[PDB]
Amino acid sequence: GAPPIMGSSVYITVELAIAVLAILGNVLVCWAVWLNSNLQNVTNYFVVSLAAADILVGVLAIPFAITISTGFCAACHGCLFIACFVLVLAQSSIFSLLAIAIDRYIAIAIPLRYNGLVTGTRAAGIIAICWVLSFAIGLTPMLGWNNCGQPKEGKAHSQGCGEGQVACLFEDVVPMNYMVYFNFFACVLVPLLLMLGVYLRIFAAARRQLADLEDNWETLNDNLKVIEKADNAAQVKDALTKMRAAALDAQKMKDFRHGFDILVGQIDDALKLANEGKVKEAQAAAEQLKTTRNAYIQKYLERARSTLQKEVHAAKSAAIIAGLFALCWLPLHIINCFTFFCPDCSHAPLWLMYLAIVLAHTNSVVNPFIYAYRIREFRQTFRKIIRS
Ligand SMILES: CC(C)CCC[C@@H](C)[C@H]1CC[C@H]2[C@H]3CC=C4C[C@@H](O)CC[C@]4(C)[C@@H]3CC[C@]12C
Ligand SMILES: CC(C)CCC[C@@H](C)[C@H]1CC[C@H]2[C@H]3CC=C4C[C@@H](O)CC[C@]4(C)[C@@H]3CC[C@]12C
Ligand SMILES: CC(C)CCC[C@@H](C)[C@H]1CC[C@H]2[C@H]3CC=C4C[C@@H](O)CC[C@]4(C)[C@@H]3CC[C@]12C
Ligand SMILES: CCCCCCCC/C=C\CCCCCCCC(=O)OC[C@H](O)CO
Ligand SMILES: Nc1nc(NCCc2ccc(O)cc2)nc2nc(-c3ccco3)nn12
Ligand SMILES: CCCCCCCC/C=C\CCCCCCCC(=O)O
Repeated sequence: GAPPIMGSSVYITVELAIAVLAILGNVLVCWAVWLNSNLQNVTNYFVVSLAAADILVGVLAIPFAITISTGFCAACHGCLFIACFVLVLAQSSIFSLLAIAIDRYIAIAIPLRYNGLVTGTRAAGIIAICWVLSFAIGLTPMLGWNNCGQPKEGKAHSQGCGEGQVACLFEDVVPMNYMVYFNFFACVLVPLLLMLGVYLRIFAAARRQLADLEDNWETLNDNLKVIEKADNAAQVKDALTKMRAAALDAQKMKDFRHGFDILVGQIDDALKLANEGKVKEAQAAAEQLKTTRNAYIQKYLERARSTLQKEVHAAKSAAIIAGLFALCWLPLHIINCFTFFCPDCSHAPLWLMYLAIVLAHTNSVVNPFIYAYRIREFRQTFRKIIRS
């Protein structure tokens, strides 16, 4: 058996390295948003929220994990706080990730009402409640759901703890049914599945909105090819009725209104020419639609096409952040599941326990890199602060 202090030394060095990167990179996220006003949205108030959580992982959670791994003698309720504080920070990140997903869904499904419905004053309100809730979930073991009442007193005496003290070790004070049923299943896993669903609806609503754009546009010009080589007033009449409905449907800030104001006007009067039975001037009236089409309506579907793609790009960046949360945190939850559901199994070896803790702590480093690679406003603000 190698002295504990050398394996301890690798663990502690890596933990400290992670803390440094967690705080540095996430202090940059908070500085970017404070300085650049283009980055001050409700969306970014939640990203500043989870950057705060990531900062306090480095400043508090990682120092707590280093000390909890020594088994130091302590009063059991003080042990519980050292052991559970990181669950607060994890819960807070789950709420922040959930909020940005709902925000991005509101943005895409009802852009009309978005600015009305979502506002930075209520956002700050939601954020406070989410932190209060996060303390409640994460420190529930302190309200009595703990093993403090049945200490492992042989281990306390070996360490020579004083009276009332335990050897402070995570799996000794925190019950595993808390961790698996309450923490993992109810508070982590259910919210993640909800996120999954929100992101599915977002990409679905963006895909069918693009389809509706391209449908209205191919509806516009096939009708025109129909008027083109028609027979009589009655089918030009139909080919322009299908156009105008498609115009008003596609309509749902001043040069855009003109382009449709002309288009429907041009359709409208070709309609009355058709009704009065004049066929080929009703034709002739319907092909400088072709002109308004090239000068106006196709810049509309193009920049409309351009904006939905940005929103999908923004929603995929957010999805990556949530996926990496799940990746980095599930292994540890899965191990707890084995510990709890299979008492016939050998406990996961100590080196794997600490690999899993280290990997969950690593999640606090990755988000700043995801912003810098994926959102240009963040990337250029990072560059501007660094050079200066
Ligand atoms: C705002 C920030 C800077 C303050 C951080 C406060 C932390 C460091 C404080 C708050 C509560 C503290 C202790 C709570 C009670 C106990 C039990 C005792 O037997 C050992 C010390 C121990 C385990 C704690 C040590 C650290 C402690 C956790
Ligand atoms: C990418 C993420 C989500 C998947 C992670 C899968 C990891 C966490 C899985 C893969 C294999 C798993 C277990 C395989 C079997 C053993 C031996 C058993 O006595 C304790 C649990 C233990 C030690 C494993 C626990 C964790 C485990 C390592
Ligand atoms: C990954 C996301 C989508 C869902 C999480 C699935 C988890 C809850 C699933 C995946 C693998 C599962 C089990 C794998 C095999 C074993 C050994 C058995 O003796 C007790 C159940 C136990 C320990 C697992 C229980 C939980 C289990 C870990
Ligand atoms: C805002 C920035 C401020 C930064 C804040 C720094 C965070 C504190 C660091 C580590 C806390 C862990 C300290 C707990 C260690 C206690 C050890 C102990 O209690 O020794 C007792 C002995 O074993 C017999 O009682
Ligand atoms: N099971 C567990 N253990 C620890 N530390 C104890 C690692 C260990 C496990 C057994 C042992 O004999 C000595 C040390 N931290 C832990 N953190 C979590 C956790 C936090 C959030 C989700 O799971 N689980 N967890
Ligand atoms: C930005 C400020 C961050 C503050 C970090 C403080 C650094 C503390 C580093 C590790 C603390 C480990 C304490 C060891 C536990 C006591 C040992 C024992 O009781 O046996």
